[PDB]
Amino acid sequence: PRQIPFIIGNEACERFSFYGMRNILVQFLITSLLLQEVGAPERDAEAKHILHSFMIGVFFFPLLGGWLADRFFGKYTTIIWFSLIYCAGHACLALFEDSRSGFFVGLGLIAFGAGGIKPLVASFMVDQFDQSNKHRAKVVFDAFYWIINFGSLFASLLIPLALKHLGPSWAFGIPGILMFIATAVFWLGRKRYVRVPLPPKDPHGFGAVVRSALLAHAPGQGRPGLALAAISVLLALACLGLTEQLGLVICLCMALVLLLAGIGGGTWWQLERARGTHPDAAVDGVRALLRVLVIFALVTPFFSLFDQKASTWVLQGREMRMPAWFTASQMQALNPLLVMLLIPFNNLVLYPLLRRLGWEPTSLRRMTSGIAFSGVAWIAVGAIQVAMDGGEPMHIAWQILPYALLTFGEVLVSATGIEFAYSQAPPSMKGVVMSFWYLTTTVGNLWVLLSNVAVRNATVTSHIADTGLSEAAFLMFFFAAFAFLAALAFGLYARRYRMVDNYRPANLYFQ
Ligand SMILES: CCCCCCC/C=C/CCCCCC(=O)OC[C@@H](O)CO
Ligand SMILES: CCCCCCC/C=C/CCCCCC(=O)OC[C@@H](O)CO
Ligand SMILES: CCCCCCC/C=C/CCCCCC(=O)OC[C@@H](O)CO
Ligand SMILES: CCCCCCC/C=C/CCCCCC(=O)OC[C@@H](O)CO
Ligand SMILES: CCCCCCC/C=C/CCCCCC(=O)OC[C@@H](O)CO
Ligand SMILES: CCCCCCC/C=C/CCCCCC(=O)OC[C@@H](O)CO
Ligand SMILES: CCCCCCC/C=C\CCCCCC(=O)OC[C@@H](O)CO
Ligand SMILES: CCCCCCC/C=C\CCCCCC(=O)OC[C@@H](O)CO
Ligand SMILES: CCCCCCC/C=C\CCCCCC(=O)OC[C@@H](O)CO
Ligand SMILES: CCCCCCC/C=C\CCCCCC(=O)OC[C@@H](O)CO
Ligand SMILES: CCCCCCC/C=C\CCCCCC(=O)OC[C@@H](O)CO
Ligand SMILES: CCCCCCC/C=C\CCCCCC(=O)OC[C@@H](O)CO
Ligand SMILES: CCCCCCC/C=C\CCCCCC(=O)OC[C@@H](O)CO
Ligand SMILES: CCCCCCC/C=C\CCCCCC(=O)OC[C@@H](O)CO
Ligand SMILES: CCCCCCC/C=C\CCCCCC(=O)OC[C@@H](O)CO
Repeated sequence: PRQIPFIIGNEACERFSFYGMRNILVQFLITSLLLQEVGAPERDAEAKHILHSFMIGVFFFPLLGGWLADRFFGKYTTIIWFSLIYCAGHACLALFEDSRSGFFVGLGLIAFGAGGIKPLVASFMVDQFDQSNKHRAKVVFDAFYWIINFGSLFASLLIPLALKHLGPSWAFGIPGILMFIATAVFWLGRKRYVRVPLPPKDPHGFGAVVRSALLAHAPGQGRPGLALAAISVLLALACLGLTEQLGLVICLCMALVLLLAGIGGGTWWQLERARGTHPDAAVDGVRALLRVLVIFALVTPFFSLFDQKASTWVLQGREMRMPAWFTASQMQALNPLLVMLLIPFNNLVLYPLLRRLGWEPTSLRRMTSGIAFSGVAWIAVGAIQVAMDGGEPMHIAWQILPYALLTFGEVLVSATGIEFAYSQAPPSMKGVVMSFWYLTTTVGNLWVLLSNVAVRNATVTSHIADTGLSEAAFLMFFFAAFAFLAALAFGLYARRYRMVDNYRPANLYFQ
């Protein structure tokens, strides 16, 4: 279709721009006048707080983007308006580089813009193909895989060099211009796009079945699931009262986790009461979605460990030996390079080997192994830190070891997770699966924010100061242990999981 190049152009510029600004954020922040803390470990925590709060927004706002597009404006209009807000955020990073208030408004606008378009770009692309040629979108999804990885790789190698040698106006200015170009290119194909109707309200969709499950009465029982859901709404509201000691972003996230557990768990309790009102394939479909929500919840520590390569690992990298021309942030280029090497290594070498050897590399085995390997990566990061803390000069090339381990974990759990959930949930409920997957990253980033608060406590600080390890080394070993515990909890849940496939072919678009 003649409109597809405008979509490819917009996707390439926006992805390069996103990774470009995100992957220099902590290195820019740590030497800036934008941090209010004065002590070195307090400033590390503050820079992590900003990055991980930004990641929270990026992966939470798809909820708003999808809702506005599906219920009111369609995908084209929603993409355009979120992309312009996105541009305004990039312009704020320019207009307010030396202003804490303006630069944070800029990050807020970028998070909102990037988050809002995220569940829309891929869906709008598929809409461009006629209903009998939907399978041909696979070729474009394959191009998105290469575009995301090459864009992330180049952004990680180039933008930190612009920061180091040219300064912040150039380093944030380049992604800003690319986002303007991404928005302009999307707009240039406007007269050629297919603009499909708003999705019809499904009387047997996820929301309707949850509504019927919670509200339906049963003789001589009552409604304890609705009660649990009501109590979770009250506990979520109580969180807004902890803004003083935890900050608004943590409070809003803890409230989100409470609402997911209470309403989800409450729906699980009374889901059988929907069986009459709904066609069974709808009720079973919601049961399958709730089992997926548990699998996704258990994967959140992987994202706690994964998203810290742009914060905690950069901060470590800065203290390591390197040539004058190199900068710590450039190490982030190893992740997309390793994804591009390891996706075909696992697909063409490792999985076929394992299959021939008798150990079937099932989707749940890959996921358990994936969380465990992210834990192993953090044992390596911590061991590197312990060598650094003991006065040993460590070359930054030592970070290749945890990058390899972590990216191996990513290919095993992150690339598998979404494909696994799609295979188990009804294909008509794919949007719900995706919303829960985005929230998996939001929740993993919350665990990082919570760890920052926990270490700032004078009692925890004294326990750390007595442990012998630095705050960074303690936190690294803590995250490794957290991933190992998560791998164990995931594996025990996976053991009792019954695979019930939908038998509908689907996907290299996981990042
Ligand atoms: C349900 C969760 C929604 C969260 C929305 C988050 C919106 C994104 C914001 C990115 C900018 C982060 C600025 C935070 C910040 O610097 O806080 C001040 C902090 O340094 C004090 O410790
Ligand atoms: C390591 C952190 C794990 C907790 C993450 C919290 C995110 C929220 C998750 C929703 C709660 C689980 C849903 C409960 C539910 O429906 O269970 C059904 C389950 O028993 C099916 O086997
Ligand atoms: C510096 C290049 C980074 C990107 C690496 C991409 C690796 C993907 C290769 C495609 C699948 C293997 C096809 C068979 C083949 O010719 O393998 C040789 C070589 O590509 C193996 O890395
Ligand atoms: C199946 C994959 C297994 C991978 C095993 C490796 C996992 C990590 C182990 C910790 C070693 C981290 C490297 C740090 C190190 O060697 O520092 C000591 C020394 O070199 C300091 O001069
Ligand atoms: C996708 C490409 C990523 C490129 C960066 C990651 C590879 C590691 C680089 C370490 C910093 C540059 C040092 C170059 C150099 O002289 O290397 C020799 C060094 O390995 C000896 O220890
Ligand atoms: C040419 C093939 C390279 C394959 C690399 C990917 C597999 C992972 C390897 C682990 C590398 C460990 C780090 C080695 C390192 O930095 O040594 C320390 C040395 O640079 C000190 O000068
Ligand atoms: C590089 C040279 C080309 C310059 C292109 C200039 C236009 C740039 C960006 C798009 C502006 C969008 C303005 C808002 C708009 O059209 O909204 C329509 C919306 O309300 C309904 O779909
Ligand atoms: C000291 C500077 C603080 C900077 C704070 C940054 C805030 C920036 C952007 C957020 C824009 C408001 C979006 C809120 C909104 O309408 O969300 C509705 C949504 O929660 C419904 O799901
Ligand atoms: C593993 C290969 C990945 C692709 C590499 C793409 C290269 C793009 C950007 C980074 C270039 C950095 C080169 C800087 C450099 O070597 O400077 C040395 C300096 O002393 C001048 O001689
Ligand atoms: C897509 C962006 C294109 C425009 C920007 C291209 C420039 C990229 C990176 C900066 C290169 C370093 C410039 C030379 C320089 O000052 O070297 C540092 C040092 O040798 C002197 O202080
Ligand atoms: C589209 C990709 C290629 C990008 C090429 C470079 C043009 C992009 C952005 C322009 C940024 C200009 C920043 C001007 C500025 O404030 O300079 C002040 C000072 O830093 C001068 O060195
Ligand atoms: C619907 C989303 C709206 C956007 C929300 C954006 C929130 C942005 C910034 C909040 C900054 C909180 C500052 C307070 C804080 O965290 O203080 C540190 C605390 O540990 C007390 O020492
Ligand atoms: C279409 C995109 C714009 C085309 C421009 C691509 C620019 C590619 C690479 C940037 C040059 C990196 C070289 C950095 C370098 O060696 O700096 C000097 C050195 O002494 C300090 O790093
Ligand atoms: C510091 C906490 C350590 C906790 C132990 C971590 C062990 C590492 C990875 C988890 C492996 C999977 C757990 C066992 C499991 O579920 O096995 C089921 C399997 O036998 C079915 O074939
Ligand atoms: C600390 C070293 C970590 C190394 C990687 C972790 C160990 C490797 C594989 C464990 C996979 C357990 C998966 C459990 C699972 O899905 O069981 C379901 C199965 O029993 C259904 O028949």
